[PDB]
Amino acid sequence: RGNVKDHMRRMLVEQHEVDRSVFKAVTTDKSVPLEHRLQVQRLFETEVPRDSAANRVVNRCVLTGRARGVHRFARLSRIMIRQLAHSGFLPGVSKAS
RNA sequence: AGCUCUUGCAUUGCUGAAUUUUUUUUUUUUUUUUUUUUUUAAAAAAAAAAAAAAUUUUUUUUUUUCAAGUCAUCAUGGGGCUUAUAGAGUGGGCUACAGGCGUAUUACAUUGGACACCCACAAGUUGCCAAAACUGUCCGAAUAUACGGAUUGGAGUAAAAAAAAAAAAUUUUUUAAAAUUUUUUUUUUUUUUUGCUGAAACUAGCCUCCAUGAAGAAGGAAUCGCGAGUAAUCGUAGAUCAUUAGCGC
RNA sequence: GUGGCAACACUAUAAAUCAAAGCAAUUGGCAGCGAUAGAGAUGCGCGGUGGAAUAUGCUGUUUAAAUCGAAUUUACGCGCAAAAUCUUACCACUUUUU
Repeated sequence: RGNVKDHMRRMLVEQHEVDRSVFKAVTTDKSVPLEHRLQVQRLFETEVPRDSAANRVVNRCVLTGRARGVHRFARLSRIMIRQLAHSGFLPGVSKAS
């Protein structure tokens, strides 16, 4: 399915690098500025791409277009993990016990 | 070229079910004797005897049938679509709520609740951490109990540690007593504390603390599951995950 | 036609159709036919459900959409090992390219 559209979202997290967003987040998590955090947070999460915060990423699979049931254990999805596992074309993951 | 459009009765793949049990009876090594093939030699073959035994924390693994399920896993046959069955953007909805059903959890207490304890011993030191309980103490009036913890409002708050100087022998009762030899000033100072995480938590997260405290006093007909470290009970840690699993796995 | 008191007892062919009707040993499905083995297979126990509330899934109702499949056993803590936007395919609106 649409694995690449998420890669575009990941690229927007990094083209408009998260550092710029998080540094503005630093000044809104500081209570030292008495106010203007409302002004800083008023824009700067709206001029900043709303599709670049780190929650819109949904961590899809890479083999296929799986969007549900993924694994970071070996960057694959369950049915493929089983297919590669029985094939053994994977780093030594055997049937258990 | 693209479909998340159809067709699982066109399909590959993968799985469901119970067919719940069978997966040890079989070889190999050695000995003795002997014979089959090749211009100084190995295997081979045959009669008998003895031993080695059969993978993993103990389940996986081997299994027959349902046009069983899935075209939204991808794939792909056929058909359909291409100003829309194609892509974006913003916000919903995928979680709504007479009824009814399935699966779980929590109780309806005293074999218990609470609170403390030592903060009891684990799976789990490989390139330290619990709970039930044991010991102590409070509670047993149909109280709906100090059981239970559903719904609903409301609010997001305390400190503890100790250092240096000046002074020093002060605070509190009755009509006779009491606490300090540290009282009152300045400078200090840590460690926690901040509601959390996210851009945004009303619906619709979660946390903490108040308050309101529901049913429920063990459940018919009916029925399911399981005979040893098993049921039940008790935590624990892993996944996906910004956080959300309390009950799911 | 013969016998009888008869029920009828004989003797006795065909017309007409069909392409098999049959037979014996089996090999399988039945048992409302027995002997031997095995399963909490029961009657033997424990704990559940169904009673209450919450969670959670499904139908049904409505809504603009409540996206779509799973459908008796083996569907209903199922695809979802997680939906606040995104995931998301559904709707309202505004655009885009063939």
